[PDB]
Amino acid sequence: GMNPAYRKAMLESEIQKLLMEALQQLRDPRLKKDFVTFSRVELSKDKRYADVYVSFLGTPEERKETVEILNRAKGFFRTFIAKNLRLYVAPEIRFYEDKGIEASVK
Repeated sequence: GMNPAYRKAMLESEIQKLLMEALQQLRDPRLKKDFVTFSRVELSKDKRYADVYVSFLGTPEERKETVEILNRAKGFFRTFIAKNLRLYVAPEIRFYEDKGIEASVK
């Protein structure tokens, strides 16, 4: 096309589908998967962290609840990526309720 690549967004798009297949196989206590997606994914400088933007299709009050269910499910997600991604350990999959907002990291 007309724009840069740098092996960033392509890799994040590879991780994007992985997390969705994992979600379809998560089963969960009560996550209405029909009312969510994982759209934006952005990995860190040294790819040691992986920021996953979760867009719930409920109210914002409900949307918050889903993030703790996701953060419980972290190990199930991250182990699946360690099947596919040839590296020793995998990034910290930090789930967020779709918050691209420049100020913080923590």
